[PDB]
Amino acid sequence: MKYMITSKGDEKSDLLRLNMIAGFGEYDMEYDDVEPEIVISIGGDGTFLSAFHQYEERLDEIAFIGIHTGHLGFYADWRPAEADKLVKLLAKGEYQKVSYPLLKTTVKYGIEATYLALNESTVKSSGGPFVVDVVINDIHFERFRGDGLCMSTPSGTTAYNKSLGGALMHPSIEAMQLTEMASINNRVYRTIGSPLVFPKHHVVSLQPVNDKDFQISVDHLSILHRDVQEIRYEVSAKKIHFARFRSFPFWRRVHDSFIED
Amino acid sequence: MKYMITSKGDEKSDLLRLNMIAGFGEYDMEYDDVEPEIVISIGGDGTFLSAFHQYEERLDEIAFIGIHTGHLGFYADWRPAEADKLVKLLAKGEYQKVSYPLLKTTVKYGIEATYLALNESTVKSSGGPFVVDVVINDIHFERFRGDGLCMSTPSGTTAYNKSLGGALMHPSIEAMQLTEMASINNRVYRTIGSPLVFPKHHVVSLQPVNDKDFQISVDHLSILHRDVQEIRYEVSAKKIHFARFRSFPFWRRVHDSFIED
Amino acid sequence: MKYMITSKGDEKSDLLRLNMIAGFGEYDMEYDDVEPEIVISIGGDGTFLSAFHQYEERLDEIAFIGIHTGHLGFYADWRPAEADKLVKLLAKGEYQKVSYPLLKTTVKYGIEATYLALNESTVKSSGGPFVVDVVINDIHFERFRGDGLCMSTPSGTTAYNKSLGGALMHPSIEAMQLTEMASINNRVYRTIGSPLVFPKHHVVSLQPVNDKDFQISVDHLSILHRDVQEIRYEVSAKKIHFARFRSFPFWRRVHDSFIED
Amino acid sequence: MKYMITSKGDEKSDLLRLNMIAGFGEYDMEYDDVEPEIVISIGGDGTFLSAFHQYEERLDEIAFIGIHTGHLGFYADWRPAEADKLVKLLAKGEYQKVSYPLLKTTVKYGIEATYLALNESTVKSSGGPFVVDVVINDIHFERFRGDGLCMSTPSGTTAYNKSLGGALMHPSIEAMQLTEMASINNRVYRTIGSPLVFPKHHVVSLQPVNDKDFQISVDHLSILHRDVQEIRYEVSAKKIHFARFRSFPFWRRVHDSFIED
Ligand SMILES: Nc1ncnc2c1ncn2[C@@H]1O[C@H](COCC#Cc2nc3c(N)ncnc3n2[C@@H]2O[C@H](CNS34(O)(O)CN3C4)[C@@H](O)[C@H]2O)[C@@H](O)[C@H]1O
Ligand SMILES: Nc1ncnc2c1ncn2[C@@H]1O[C@H](COCC#Cc2nc3c(N)ncnc3n2[C@@H]2O[C@H](CNS34(O)(O)CN3C4)[C@@H](O)[C@H]2O)[C@@H](O)[C@H]1O
Ligand SMILES: Nc1ncnc2c1ncn2[C@@H]1O[C@H](COCC#Cc2nc3c(N)ncnc3n2[C@@H]2O[C@H](CNS34(O)(O)CN3C4)[C@@H](O)[C@H]2O)[C@@H](O)[C@H]1O
Ligand SMILES: Nc1ncnc2c1ncn2[C@@H]1O[C@H](COCC#Cc2nc3c(N)ncnc3n2[C@@H]2O[C@H](CNS34(O)(O)CN3C4)[C@@H](O)[C@H]2O)[C@@H](O)[C@H]1O
Repeated sequence: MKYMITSKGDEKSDLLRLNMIAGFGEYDMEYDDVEPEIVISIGGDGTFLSAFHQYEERLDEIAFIGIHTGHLGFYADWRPAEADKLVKLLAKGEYQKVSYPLLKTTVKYGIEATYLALNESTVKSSGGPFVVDVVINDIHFERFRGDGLCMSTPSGTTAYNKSLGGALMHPSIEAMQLTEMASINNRVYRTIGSPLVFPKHHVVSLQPVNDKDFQISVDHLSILHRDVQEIRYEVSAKKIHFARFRSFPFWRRVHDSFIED
Repeated sequence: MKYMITSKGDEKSDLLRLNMIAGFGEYDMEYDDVEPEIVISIGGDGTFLSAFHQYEERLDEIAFIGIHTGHLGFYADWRPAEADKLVKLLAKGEYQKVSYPLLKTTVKYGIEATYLALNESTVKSSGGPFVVDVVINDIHFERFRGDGLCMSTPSGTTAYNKSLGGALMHPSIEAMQLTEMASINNRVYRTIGSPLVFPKHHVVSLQPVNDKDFQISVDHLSILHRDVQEIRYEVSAKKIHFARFRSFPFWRRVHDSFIED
Repeated sequence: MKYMITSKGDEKSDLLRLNMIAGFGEYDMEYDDVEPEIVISIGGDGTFLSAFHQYEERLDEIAFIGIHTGHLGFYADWRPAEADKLVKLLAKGEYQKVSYPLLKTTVKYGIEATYLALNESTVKSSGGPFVVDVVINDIHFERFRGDGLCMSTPSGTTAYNKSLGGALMHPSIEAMQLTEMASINNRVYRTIGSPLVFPKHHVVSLQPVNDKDFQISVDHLSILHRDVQEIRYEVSAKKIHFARFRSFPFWRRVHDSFIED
Repeated sequence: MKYMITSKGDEKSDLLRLNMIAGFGEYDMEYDDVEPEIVISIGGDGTFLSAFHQYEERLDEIAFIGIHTGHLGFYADWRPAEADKLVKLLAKGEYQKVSYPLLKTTVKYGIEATYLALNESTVKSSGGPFVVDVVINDIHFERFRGDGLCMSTPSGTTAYNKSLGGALMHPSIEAMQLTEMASINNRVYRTIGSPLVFPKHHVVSLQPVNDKDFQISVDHLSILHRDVQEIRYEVSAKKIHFARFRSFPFWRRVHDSFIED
């Protein structure tokens, strides 16, 4: 079965990668980083995010696995010590796959670009004050004034979304969540304040009021977009697929990362 | 078609009720408060909540409609001025129904009681410190120390849940949301802090650590339960059905209640 | 020098107390629990709070010391292992005293009671909805609707106040801080949301709107007051005095209790 | 008496300025924008902030007055309609002055710059992750990871500080308040979370961990500083002085701006 392995690139991760490749050499496994069916990420969540984006055009054909040699490792299911066990289990395969929802971002300009996010997409201004009209299914909902906004996938809810006061949501829920960054609320300016959770097929559109340049982030990447007419958020029809070899429930994953381990 | 009408019981609501009954008298409509098919609530959200609980054994057979003569009226779809229009539309009927999810609470004792909630169920102690173990699908998630906990339905997310920092969630999502009330967090005591959103079939169990007496609220009602072994939360298989005669989207409803109207 | 020792009353705390008394027996120290000059509390912060309230009529004549045999021990400056060192240092004395500000609560009835708080005073309703008008120096500031309110001293800011989202304030600042418990905010009801910090000589008055019965807590104690006309908060002219034998800065105390130790 | 007038520069503000100058022409008043004793700002709070910074070297010799022709106008004490009344009152003078505290920011480099703030000073990274060690009076308090930090004066507490969850503090308190922007908190990273309120003479030092370039804002102005060794916050010994002609208490000012007016 075709596979590839990304590494965070420190000594520990590179050696683990070389050892797994050698172990894979003893099975019917072909290393192919053009059309892998299995993508193994060795590092932290940042390494995993880069792996996802390296293959976002073949998400339907790929199952991902994370090994944590980083610090927190939320998308990670394996410690390095279980690597040979994972080689052996991946060989002979017949594992189960689980799918998490993704967020689609569309950026339209004056005179379209689309992005897929595993954690979140955020919008801030390019220096000046950030002011957008928030339009939900063509209904004008609020005029947001503040630092910015964050639209999170379910598995992203434990990331930036959490730091912004968002809810943690189980990834079996096909939804996206919008959180505020430092909104202004006085006699003159009013936002909802609360995080908002949207189902599939709801469309959230941000429309500039004055300045039309924004800093748009998708996961680890942040780009200055100029002459923006609209930013559009919706739950993607695409999903990321994980190879799972044992039970590691999301809420236990949350417990292990935030409560104690 | 069998119907009944509850009133908040002030002069304005009673007269509106008498006028609608008289208007219904001109159609094939039978006033029946034992087995109504249509339940009209005239008042505020508290009146609507009481109407729901008055008929929680026949939720499958009933479509609800709220008229607001109260203050905020979140479950309300009609102003009093549209009552005769509603009489006429309900007559000839063939409206569409929409369903919102409900929360099931199970309270087990030493030596079972179940409740259905349209807004939320909360737990506090009976005086002493509130300490429970939070168990999610049999996995020990956290030991909660604080004032109490709140488990909200989707349509309840705009109520107590919102004041506790919870997310607002569209009611097409079959989920429940757990929020903390004033948790303690120091070197010794740790909670997740964040609201948690659970899908159908997930079970959240609260288990006492020391004191076993709790004040349990379901919507407007609050009961002291003694000798509690477990409180169990799950998304109910039952749903509340609304009669809808025009589009009034949830997010517009949220806008009208919190942003401006 | 006259002294007394309170104990949490578990085996560890009682024995430590008996050993310190025996050690004090070797100096010019007289055990007197009617008019002590030194009050030693052996336990946790709850034990310390009870010690403070046991002698709140002689705060001017007393210096307090806390020894932690409890769990967190925020008012504690000594581990049990340093008890004999403390006996010896207290003997020969000439320590320095530090003073923390206190909160005065006045409860007036239809047809006056005053309380002193080291941590905080809170107000909730006696069952029904909690609604009070908040009056600051005779200026009507807001109508608060919600679960309740909390007025904290500086040293209390790390306690209930912290769980309610309040700021942590250094106790050299003569101030009190008001935090909200789960306020309602919609089109119809509005509160400031933010914690408020008041200086000396500012008076914050809570005035009932409908129900006049409230559950008023002062530190560990909670009393049902009936027929309340007004609850009045002000920074007390009285201060609690600590005996300090070494530097243990407040911000280090905060670090040790919340960050790591 | 020497005076000058700044304008927001829209038609309404320029004409009001020309009319006040003409009215001042009828008294013993000399227009002098080099060494004014009175500085009148006509606009919003942004105009007032620019006026303050235009004369921050002569704060001891100047009393400020704000007239609001902008939107919210928190530092404003006059509506345009009261301008001639203000001309007349300023003439004959003998008003009272009130002083608000200020924040001093010191930025030290490898191989010193100081700033004065009326609202706040904030720090963010120059692109990469923001990580600083927070040192309070030479005691290492926490390692902050997140979007940034905000240090607010008392009168600044109603501004950015409020949006970040900070407490509102009366400006008679000589203090500064530190709030977090989106801190990370998991098993590995821990911050205090809560706003911190510091008295005079306490020094809060931010020390870089990896990246040494930061975006530092003081009130309306934001500068990229490179090769930073330390950012130092302390309550300034300098104060801003306001000319007050009538009672407009801070808490009423807060009420008028956030509750209703
Ligand atoms: N202010 C902020 N607060 C909180 N998160 C923020 C903030 N700004 C940006 N992010 C996040 O960064 C991500 C990019 O980096 C890779 C990742 C991830 C990551 N995913 C998750 C996840 N699903 N659940 C739990 N933890 C996660 N992580 C953990 O997030 C930490 C982030 N490293 S970080 O340096 O803290 C400021 N960070 C650059 C690590 O622990 C990592 O394990 C973006 O997708 C934002 O979600
Ligand atoms: N601290 C709290 N903060 C916020 N809500 C709280 C708190 N405590 C209890 N509740 C709530 O009360 C309900 C019982 O009363 C009837 C209802 C309702 C109600 N449903 C909703 C809803 N789905 N969406 C928006 N607003 C709603 N309302 C509005 O809630 C106000 C409540 N009246 S109230 O007096 O405020 C303290 N209240 C007794 C009214 O405006 C009403 O229209 C419980 O089911 C709790 O959800
Ligand atoms: N929801 C709440 N969240 C947070 N605190 C709450 C809440 N409700 C009430 N309180 C508090 O309880 C106090 C009475 O008890 C004694 C004390 C104290 C105490 N003082 C402090 C302090 N200055 N700084 C840091 N920690 C403190 N402590 C620590 O507070 C814990 C409290 N034990 S507790 O059981 O948690 C719900 N608690 C009864 C212990 O760790 C103790 O060391 C009241 O004066 C409220 O301030
Ligand atoms: N995310 C944020 N949330 C909240 N405030 C933020 C945020 N970012 C920056 N600031 C603030 O901006 C200031 C610079 O501008 C001038 C000012 C002021 C200003 N002072 C105050 C004050 N003492 N009390 C109450 N309101 C104030 N104002 C009101 O602040 C609004 C700000 N205009 S704004 O565009 O909102 C994002 N703003 C550029 C206006 O209403 C104004 O009247 C900085 O000193 C930050 O304090």
